[PDB]
Amino acid sequence: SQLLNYIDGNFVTSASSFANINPVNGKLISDVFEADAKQVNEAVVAAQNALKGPWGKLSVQDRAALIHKIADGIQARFEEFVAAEVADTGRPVHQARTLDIPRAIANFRTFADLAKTSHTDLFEMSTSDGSGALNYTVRKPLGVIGVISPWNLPLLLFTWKVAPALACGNTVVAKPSEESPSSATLLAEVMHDAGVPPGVFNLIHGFGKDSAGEFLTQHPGISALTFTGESKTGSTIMKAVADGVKEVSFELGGKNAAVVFADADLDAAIEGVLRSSFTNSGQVCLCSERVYVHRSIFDEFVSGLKVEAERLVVGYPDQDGVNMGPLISHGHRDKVLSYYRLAVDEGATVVTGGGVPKFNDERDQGAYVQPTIWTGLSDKARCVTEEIFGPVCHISPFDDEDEVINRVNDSNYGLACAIWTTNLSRAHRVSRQIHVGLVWVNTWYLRDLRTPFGGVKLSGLGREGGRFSMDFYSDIANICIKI
Amino acid sequence: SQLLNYIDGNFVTSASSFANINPVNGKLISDVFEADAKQVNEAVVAAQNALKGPWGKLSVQDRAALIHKIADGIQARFEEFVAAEVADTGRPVHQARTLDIPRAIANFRTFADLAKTSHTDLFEMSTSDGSGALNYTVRKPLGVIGVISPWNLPLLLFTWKVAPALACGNTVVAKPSEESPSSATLLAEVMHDAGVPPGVFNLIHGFGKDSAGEFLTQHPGISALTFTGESKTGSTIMKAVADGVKEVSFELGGKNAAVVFADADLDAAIEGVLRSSFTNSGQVCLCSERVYVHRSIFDEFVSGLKVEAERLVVGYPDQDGVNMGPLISHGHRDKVLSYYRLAVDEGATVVTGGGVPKFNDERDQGAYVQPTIWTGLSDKARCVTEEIFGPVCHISPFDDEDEVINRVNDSNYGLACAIWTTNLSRAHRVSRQIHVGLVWVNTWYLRDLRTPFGGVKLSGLGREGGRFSMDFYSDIANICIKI
Amino acid sequence: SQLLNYIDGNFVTSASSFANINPVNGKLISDVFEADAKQVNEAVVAAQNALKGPWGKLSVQDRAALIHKIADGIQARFEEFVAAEVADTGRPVHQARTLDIPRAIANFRTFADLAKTSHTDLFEMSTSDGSGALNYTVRKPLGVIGVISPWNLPLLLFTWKVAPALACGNTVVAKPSEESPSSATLLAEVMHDAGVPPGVFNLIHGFGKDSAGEFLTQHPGISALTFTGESKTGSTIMKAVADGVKEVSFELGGKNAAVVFADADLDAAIEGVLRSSFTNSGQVCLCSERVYVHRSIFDEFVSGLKVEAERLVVGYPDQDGVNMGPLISHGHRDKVLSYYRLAVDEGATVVTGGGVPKFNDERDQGAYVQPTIWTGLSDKARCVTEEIFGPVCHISPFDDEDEVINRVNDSNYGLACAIWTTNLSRAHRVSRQIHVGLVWVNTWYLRDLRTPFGGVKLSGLGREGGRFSMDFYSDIANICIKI
Amino acid sequence: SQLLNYIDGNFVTSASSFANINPVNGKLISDVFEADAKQVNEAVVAAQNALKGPWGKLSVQDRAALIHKIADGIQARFEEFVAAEVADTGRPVHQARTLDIPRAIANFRTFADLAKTSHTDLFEMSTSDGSGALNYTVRKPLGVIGVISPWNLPLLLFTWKVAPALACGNTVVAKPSEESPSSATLLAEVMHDAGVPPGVFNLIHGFGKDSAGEFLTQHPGISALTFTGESKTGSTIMKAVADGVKEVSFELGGKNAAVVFADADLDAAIEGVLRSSFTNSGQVCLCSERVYVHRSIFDEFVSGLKVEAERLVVGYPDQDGVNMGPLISHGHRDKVLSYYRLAVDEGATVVTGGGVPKFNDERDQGAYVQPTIWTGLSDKARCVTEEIFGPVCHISPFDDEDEVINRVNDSNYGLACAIWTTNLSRAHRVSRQIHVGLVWVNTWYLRDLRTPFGGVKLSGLGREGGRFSMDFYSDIANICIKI
Ligand SMILES: NC(=O)c1ccc[n+]([C@@H]2O[C@H](COP(=O)([O-])OP(=O)(O)OC[C@H]3O[C@@H](n4cnc5c(N)ncnc54)[C@H](O)[C@@H]3O)[C@@H](O)[C@H]2O)c1
Ligand SMILES: NC(=O)c1ccc[n+]([C@@H]2O[C@H](COP(=O)([O-])OP(=O)(O)OC[C@H]3O[C@@H](n4cnc5c(N)ncnc54)[C@H](O)[C@@H]3O)[C@@H](O)[C@H]2O)c1
Repeated sequence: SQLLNYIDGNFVTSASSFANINPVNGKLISDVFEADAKQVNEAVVAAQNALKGPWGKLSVQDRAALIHKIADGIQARFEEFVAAEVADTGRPVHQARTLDIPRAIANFRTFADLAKTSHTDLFEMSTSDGSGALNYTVRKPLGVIGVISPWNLPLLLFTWKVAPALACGNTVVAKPSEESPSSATLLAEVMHDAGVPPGVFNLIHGFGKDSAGEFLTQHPGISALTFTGESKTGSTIMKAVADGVKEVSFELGGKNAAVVFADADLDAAIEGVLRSSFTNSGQVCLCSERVYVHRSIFDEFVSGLKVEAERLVVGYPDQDGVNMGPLISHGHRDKVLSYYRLAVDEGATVVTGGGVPKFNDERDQGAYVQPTIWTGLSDKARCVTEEIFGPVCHISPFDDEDEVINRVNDSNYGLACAIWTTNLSRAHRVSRQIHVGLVWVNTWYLRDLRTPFGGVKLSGLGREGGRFSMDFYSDIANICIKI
Repeated sequence: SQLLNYIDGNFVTSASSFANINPVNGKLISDVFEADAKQVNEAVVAAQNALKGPWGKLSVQDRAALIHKIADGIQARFEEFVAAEVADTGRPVHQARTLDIPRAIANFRTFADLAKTSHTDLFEMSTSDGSGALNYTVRKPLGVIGVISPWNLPLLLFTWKVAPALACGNTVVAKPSEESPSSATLLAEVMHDAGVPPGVFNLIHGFGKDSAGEFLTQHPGISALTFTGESKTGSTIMKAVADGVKEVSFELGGKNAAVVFADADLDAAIEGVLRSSFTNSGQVCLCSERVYVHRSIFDEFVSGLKVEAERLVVGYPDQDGVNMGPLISHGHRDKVLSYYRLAVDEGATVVTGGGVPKFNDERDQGAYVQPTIWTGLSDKARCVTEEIFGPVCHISPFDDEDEVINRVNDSNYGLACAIWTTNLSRAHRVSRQIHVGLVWVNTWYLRDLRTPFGGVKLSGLGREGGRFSMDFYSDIANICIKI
Repeated sequence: SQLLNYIDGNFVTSASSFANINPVNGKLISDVFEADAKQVNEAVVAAQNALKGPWGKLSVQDRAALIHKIADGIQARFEEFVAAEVADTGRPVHQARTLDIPRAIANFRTFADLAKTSHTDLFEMSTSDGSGALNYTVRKPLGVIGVISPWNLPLLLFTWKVAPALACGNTVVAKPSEESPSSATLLAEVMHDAGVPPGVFNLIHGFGKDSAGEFLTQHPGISALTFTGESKTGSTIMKAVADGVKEVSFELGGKNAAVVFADADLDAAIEGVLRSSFTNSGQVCLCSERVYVHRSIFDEFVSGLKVEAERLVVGYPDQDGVNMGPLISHGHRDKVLSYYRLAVDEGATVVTGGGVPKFNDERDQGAYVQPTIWTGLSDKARCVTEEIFGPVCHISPFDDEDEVINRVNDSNYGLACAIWTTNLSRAHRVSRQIHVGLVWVNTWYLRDLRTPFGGVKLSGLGREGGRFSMDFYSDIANICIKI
Repeated sequence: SQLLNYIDGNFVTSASSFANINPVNGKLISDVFEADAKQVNEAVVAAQNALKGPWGKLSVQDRAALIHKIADGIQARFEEFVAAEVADTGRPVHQARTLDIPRAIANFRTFADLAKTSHTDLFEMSTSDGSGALNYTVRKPLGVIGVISPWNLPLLLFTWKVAPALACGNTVVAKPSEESPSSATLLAEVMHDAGVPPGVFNLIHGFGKDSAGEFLTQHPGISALTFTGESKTGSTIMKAVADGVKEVSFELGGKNAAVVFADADLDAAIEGVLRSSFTNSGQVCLCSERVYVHRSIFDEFVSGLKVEAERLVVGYPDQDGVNMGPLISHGHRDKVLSYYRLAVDEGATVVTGGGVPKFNDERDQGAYVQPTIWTGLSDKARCVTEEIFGPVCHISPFDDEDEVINRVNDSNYGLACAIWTTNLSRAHRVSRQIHVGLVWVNTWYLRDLRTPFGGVKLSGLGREGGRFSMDFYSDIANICIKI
């Protein structure tokens, strides 16, 4: 099986290729052609030209209809997209089917609808001569949007950027993660088959440094770079586009906390922290890797979580009651197991997990690890401060509300937090004091595409979602008429 | 020893001082204490800590009242601020009195008012269990705002950042231009006398590279850097904050066009382009340095503009009919004159100006140049494409509408444009096609503080004004309650 | 044919029926069962109950999809809807096909979209005790919406109300005009086939006074009455709902002017006023019945419009180049011809028309009149001040801009106005001074569903369109949480 | 003393006068001159004319500044305003001082501020010919606003209407309650001394039916009638303006509930219901006259409330620890005592109060009654369903959440409700189900002037507050430019 770039309406190979590997069993899924600098230039230029072609002449309404057509096309190939996400990543099929693929479809439909409903502003003003002036704003396409995305929820995060970009009338050059190229390549097929004009959507495959990703970031022809990934990568990209002063929007790492207050529904909080720590095998940017539980219920919480964690089924994506697939790759697993050893070196108690399961079948050639809970580290331990991106959490007791707020906030990251409490005042009083972009109370990972989304501190720069997307992916121009 | 830093509620000197020179006559006005890195650190830490003191406990209504007090305090010392602005810059007293200081005061009043009226959003959503969830947003202080400002409209541009920063509950570390330190120092005393708590507003003086500006830019304690100045400096700052992923907001250079169609009110357009070319001796970022005039009215337009330009009075800030003061510095004057010569070398006709006036008095020791009009350069001439930031414009003829639109947009800058036409269709049709942040029709430099304001391409990153400032200077946090 | 009511998911007949006559030839199209007070009661109660059923449990997203399905269901039977509107009203087929049915579909699709994208407000406040409070707002269904609609654009105006009502989660009892019952009845079939729950949409046929219209209006079970029709009728309805303080939204009569300035594109203005005067045989509330033309071009304009009006083809709905059908009914034609005579009596010069065309075939039994232009009446003439609602206009000269603005505003009505001028300032200066809900410049009847729509003075009460509909058809509720 | 009307910038008397009685001691405070129909016409015509005068030429910033000048004028005579409100209404001095006058001043400042920051909308649209069109909206003054207001919080409720009316550039004819004419008359002096142009604000004294209130409501010269008062009065006014189709905004009666759940903070709930029942001697429209308390805490609740109610000091407005003044007048006291008896006759147990206190001084000639608590009535009792508007409440046990929601909602009124609970889910789940305009959770009568305010069913029509006021008190006009 082979995955080509899609540039100016044509699927094309490249001089070099790389392997896409199935993390479940370590087997080759496909060969992926790595776009070189010459090909990235071709994509950007094609995207610049497409802005002046038929795409650029579409009414907002016709543009929106075509985008609903893109979504219809994904839906018409639903299970192919499910199979592509699962193969690349080891994601349980049930989660790809009910969450990932429908959300990627919803991304297109929501931003197409926002495109149709969105409007801008009128400001009247007085002038010296008494005749007045009017200032009105308009939204125009920003230009060519460079999209660079990660491997953890590949189609969802890719379309989260591509949908608003296109809804705002931009053209796109998009570089998915080398670990998860397939569903982006299928999306290119859907675009083609839907009649999306050539150059409007371009797909380039490859890596970051000295590859497609870096070349995209360096190209003078883009107007913006939108990015989801590691904070360090964000910094590198920000430096790269600096001379061009390109617009930038970054969703970066986190080390998210969950707080369980004494008045929590304890069984629910146990279930919720279980989901927030081990969903996608801890490979969601929104996962909790630090947990704070009031001292009065600490021991009961930890015992309860251990029992639930140990009932998790780790195995095949379509295995009967499977809860966790593997990590994305052998390389990522090396990093996570290296953090497993560090926790022990730092003096953790391993409440459960802390190694890899033994399957005695092909899964032993994949990249699985066990769900893991630690106890007994200090707030300054590396395993409590650094993002691990695996199925892990450290649990720590606390006594006082102001205390735990400060401890949650004591971080260079600030993406998300989940809080468990049945008390009205506490929910609102505490939530507003947490230094993050997103707080959930008594739940986790609930998303409404209308809301602003982003992080603070090292977890990002800017916000997207709803009108924040419509603003980021557009030129906002002011036109002032003297009457 | 005259102009001090203001750090954590105290005026402090520094280890070294630099001269502030009057561009009217080259005389020493004052010595300015240059903040060193240790003092910049002290300012950022004090601002960090002030977020945790009484300032951070004010209601939005009390904060807004205090900000109106700052405004009142400027008003109460109105003529001192005029004198300080005039001394530093050579600005005509009439202009500083009727435009600069009033507009500085309006920045504070407008952002104080917007702080009281602003609200956020409520999103209801359905959930699988049928009980729903509520998502709501809140604006919170972003943190410590680093402000780095330019010399051209010193107090106006300084307060354009400081007012929204404070209105959103932030604390501030602000570095005005080394060329124009006085009004900002007076503002520090106004803050002090109004009882702004210590650490909320801090003033550090100095240069850019290897001085207070660079140091502010590198400090991990700030949450954002908002900047107005040269594009190259914007790039440098973007790189400097990259490792911290700090929020950035840049208002950068331009090479703005004016366009005059055959159906313009010719006298009004001549008057308008005279203002847009030579106001503040061509030292406003929004000035026109490129002008395109329809061939049918070209000669008449140039002839009329020459007449009006030669009637401009260039002299003392309190001289009876003064229109233009000097340039900001000898150093800037040398650069503008280097362009004056480049224009001739590039083949220009000098319609008027092209040199420095001879005053036969102390003004000859200052930094004056003549209002200058060029004709005969090609679109690729350096003098037609690089920002000069002096009292100059090149005038070129055009024939077709799509032609002049292309020539206007054929630039790495895109700050503003002015269009002169009496035709309703043309006004709206052409304006929407100009790739800039701001288009004026039949006027220039009308500003309503509610409007989004910014540039595209090298002219900027992001937008400020109205809700765009309220959003930039705030954390926008989403709180999601499961019901 | 027979047209039944639709009450609680069942098509039902009534004790009595009335004739629906084809205005083309006077022939019987169908019998229509007239709802009595008892059936109106059944519809209202069923509507109240359906609010507590499955309809009320739908998510906004599922409600919007069901509303898109209604729209699909109309599309699926598009030509039946065309044939129904044409039969009832004599509308040229081309207009019904390109304008009326597609707009009725768009009403559902647009308000379904708005429902998905709409949100509400979050207000934070300080309190004495320093802990604060949160006020958030929600949009809830108002309840049962009573809809009473007119005969001139039957399906379009009927769905303009029913779409937002349903999109906001309300249930509906709707009473279309007795002259034009067919497309509304077809719409009930679409609702049924699409699986809209019983009681959500109820259709009651009948008249106004002493019939279904009045009975709806008196029923204490409705929460709102939204209405489009004559100002007099509006006044009657307002009195009727007064004891119950029902929410009301009225779009009422007009006596709309067109103004043609000396710098107009004259040929385009002639064509414009032709359309605004004689579209739908002058039976649109937005038509121009008063026209003011600058003295310098008055004679040429009148002569030009005469020529164009005499070129209009008045004939069968599917006749080759047909432009005008008949009036709605013999009774309406009696009223219009009564004004034709009054005009002559008031001293008008009949420039063209002023009677009935003679066909010498079955159309002579229909309700046709001639397009008519008058000249020579004073501003106080009844024919210049009272709404005729036929294909007529009076044309008068003017000299001065303030004079003509005053003459346009000298009316108890204030729905719309169209202005013709090529001049940028004049367009904006004059438009803002016209005391109406809607001004068009160099066009007429361009409608964007997101805009506010409504009239002033006798022409209405309230606004609909965009968020104004979302607000009118919802309870806006404030919830204040003390923290 | 004498209270004059204020018409076209002159204080004027009338042919007839009526007495203003102090309810504390039944002494005459002043004679009030009753506007006749001719004086009302004179006021309306002056307001119409003033729209075309200097008022109408003010920039929004100058208008706002003059409105702040009105507020300043009130502040400068603060204690005079306090004395006026106290004299008229018997309201405790501390309450008029810390709440009523300050809030009246804030009404002006807040709507002045909103006027400066408010803006409107721009909609771009595609057209057949590919050139497009622009629709923009503007806010214009609606015209002459008729204001009719109640006696319970005279200045607060008066200025709640007058402030947005004027902030939106309208002119005003205002008729305060005959029971409380003083603070409004003082306000006219402030308007006069602040230099508000003649005709902009006109004050007419008199009664309702066959007096100034009725004449206002019948005058064809107004553009809107905004009203706060009884529901039957609202219905009367709605009929009165119907023929002119005037815009209407009604804030009408309530029979508001408070609900105390088992998990409430009991002492806080007891204090909260004490305030919500007996504030202003129960003469606020927002007061709780019905209380539902969970069965498990009902007895403890009633006993607590009895104690706290009996601690209330009923007496002189300036008496040391005074909590309650008298009722507004002897007539109102007759109605309230009539209810007190009816409560007995209907089966009520009197837990406390139920008659009039005995002073043995001039207060016995006043209009005092005792704070009263009933128990043992059915949900259908008149005393439980009809608004009494005195310091009274009935308390009833409940068991189930859905039960008490249904009992709260089983009312022809729907103004406000307060809920007491410490549980997060319950607070939000129950609040959204209460069919009123305003729900408070764990507090009462907290008011943020940006929020929408209004009632459902008999409690009102329309919303006011924040942009809801900016919309109601303005013409929203759409201007569509074909390009
Ligand atoms: N709205 C706008 O877009 C706008 C408005 C006004 C001026 N400008 C631009 O500003 C420029 C003129 O002002 P200027 O000469 O003062 O610009 P500048 O870039 O040379 O300096 C501006 C500020 O940045 C500081 N600075 C310089 N180097 C720095 C560094 N390495 N690190 C941190 N800070 C540094 C300076 O000390 C000064 O305070 C023009 O390009 C003009 O177009 C833009
Ligand atoms: N936010 C609210 O909804 C709110 C607020 C405060 C008071 N209220 C209500 O106000 C009522 C008590 O106030 P009130 O006793 O002064 O009401 P009142 O209705 O009887 O009338 C108040 C005003 O209306 C005038 N008026 C009376 N009859 C009129 C008529 N026929 N035509 C024109 N004007 C007429 C009166 O002169 C007076 O100025 C209560 O029902 C209370 O619920 C409601």
